[PDB]
Order: sequence, then C-alpha cells, then structure tokens
Amino acid sequence: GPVPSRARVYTDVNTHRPSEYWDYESHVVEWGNQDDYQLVRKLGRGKYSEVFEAINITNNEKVVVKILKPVAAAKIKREIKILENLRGGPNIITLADIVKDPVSRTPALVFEHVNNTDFKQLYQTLTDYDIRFYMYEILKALDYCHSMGIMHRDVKPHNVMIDHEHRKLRLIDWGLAEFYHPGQEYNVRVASRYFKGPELLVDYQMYDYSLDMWSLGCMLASMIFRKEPFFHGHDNYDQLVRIAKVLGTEDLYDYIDKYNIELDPRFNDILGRHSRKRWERFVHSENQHLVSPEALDFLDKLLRYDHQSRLTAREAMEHPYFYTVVK
Ligand SMILES: Nc1nc2c(ncn2[C@@H]2O[C@H](COP(=O)(O)OP(=O)(O)O)[C@@H](O)[C@H]2O)c(=O)[nH]1
Repeated sequence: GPVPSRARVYTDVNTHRPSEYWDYESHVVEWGNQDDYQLVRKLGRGKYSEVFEAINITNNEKVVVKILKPVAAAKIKREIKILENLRGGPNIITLADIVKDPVSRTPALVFEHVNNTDFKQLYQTLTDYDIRFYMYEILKALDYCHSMGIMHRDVKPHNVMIDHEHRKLRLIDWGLAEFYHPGQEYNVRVASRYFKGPELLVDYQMYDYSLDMWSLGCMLASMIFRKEPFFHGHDNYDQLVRIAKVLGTEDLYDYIDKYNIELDPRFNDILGRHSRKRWERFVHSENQHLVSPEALDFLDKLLRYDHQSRLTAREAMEHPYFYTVVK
C-alpha cells in the first residue's frame, strides 16, 4: 500500500478549529435577492458553471455572477464556506452575495468587480520585473489560504484576474478548493491538465497545499520561457511523459519508490528513459531577458516530483528572486 504523507506546514490548522470552520455541510446559507442583480453579458462557460458580468442595480456597482451547473450545485456549501473563511484575505476574490438563479434553479455566487482580463491574456507579454511582482501577489494569496487550512487545487492563468493598469491581481474560482485534513485521501481529478502535479498523474491521493506550488511553478516556467503551456501533454498519461522529458525518469522512479506507489503499467510503453535537463536548454534569444540565475533556482525548487521537497508559499516569498520587488 502507499506510504502516508502529511503537509510540512499548517498541518493541523483544521484539527484545532471548531467544527463550524471546516464542516461545510452544516453551514446555513443566508440567501440574498436575485432581483438585485441585472445580467449584462456572459463572460464564459466551463464544465461546472457560467460566469456573467452584472450590475447591482441598487448602487450601480459592477459585479461578477457565477451560476453553478446542476453537476456542481451539490458542492455549493464547500465553496461558500471557503470564500467566507478567506474574505478580506490578500488578493482573494470577495464574495458579495449568494442568490438562487430563477432559470437554472441552481445557486449563483456574486463577487465584487474585477477586470474581465484573465492572466492568460497578459502573462506572455510581461517584463522581468512584472513577472516577479505578479508572482509575489499570487504567493500572498496562496500563503494566506494555506495558512487558513485551504488548498486551491486549480491554480492556472485563467484563475488569476489582472488589472495591469492599476497593478492589481485576484486569485479566483475557489470551486475545487478544499479543507486540508492530515491523512485524508483526496480526489486526483482536480486542476487542469497542464497544471496537474505528478501526485495527481501517478494517482497519489494523500496530497496537500504543495499541489498549488507545482501549478505555480508551471505558470512561472511558461512566463519566463515564453512557452504556452510549459508541459504540453496530449492526455493525462502523456502529461507525465512531458514532465519526465524535462525532470528526468530517474527522479520519477525515486519519487514513486519513496511513497511505494504502483505506476499504471501503461507507462511501461511510453515513459522511456530520460535524463534531467538543465534549465538553460529552454533559454533562447526571445526569452533570455526574463531568465536569471535567481529565476532558475526558484523554478528548480518548485518543479520537484516529491511534493514534500517543494518550497512552501512562505519560503517562495523569501526567495532572492523577489529581492528586486518593492515591499
Ligand atoms: N461549488 C462549486 N463546486 C464545483 C465547482 N467546480 C467543480 N465543483 C464540484 O467539485 C466536485 C469535484 O470536487 P471533489 O473534491 O473531487 O469532490 P468528490 O467528487 O466528492 O471527491 C465536482 O464533482 C463538482 O460538483 C465550482 O465552480 N463550484
């Protein structure tokens, strides 16, 4: 059987809290008035929700309305509890109201306005200074939710909203977010393909906050090397092969050895044998101005197979890469 694993930080935050904090099923939703919000335009549709630009007609302030699809409606209380627990946190989206949509008859989450601009729209355009600045702002959010005993589990460019003109950032879509309980086995079908950690890809269920640090590392690698996405798998199996072509197969076998994981035998015909690549392999004339010894050292410490060997959000914020950022 697999060897158990525990978070090296904020391990017991929820164990010490009263049940009310993490027992989301016991939470009683104070339903608002759906009439207060007039939908303006559909911003997008995912497999679990529909997002709209809206106006709170009473105060004329712009808001964002997220309407849950029937498939996601069942986990409404988890997302509400997390959003309320984190409200006021640095760079975390602010929940303004919870209403029952009259058409879908599913819950609708109302958020204070943030720019329609995803980080995906800008992150391949940033200077060396701005990559550092924005990565620090993201770290602020991650360290805060981790310190509050929450894992985001869907860190990706589409889940970061940016107001570049006003140097403002918000970490959004807390729909897959979960409370960390030590020893708990979680669902590996979380995060988007390109941002999935090796723990997910090898089916190791006893993961923690460090999952978010891998996802952040993928985002950094894509920004500094101008390669969208950095690990470009055709499916979840090929995703592990793409990572192994960079990090090597020897450290992957060491990782699975350490946690006594049994790799899906389909990997025997595609994984092959690969040496760890030096990061300078990914440097070229177009991205060299974004690459520094500090950036590469920082990336090296995020993109590790062993989820326990990855920098934590706080340790990441202490990194020399962030010394040039005004604090
Ligand atoms: N509240 C909410 N739930 C979501 C959202 N996206 C996904 N979900 C739900 O999250 C579930 C997956 O989370 P998970 O922890 O794996 O739950 P499990 O299937 O019960 O193990 C999906 O089945 C959806 O119901 C979202 O945006 N909001």
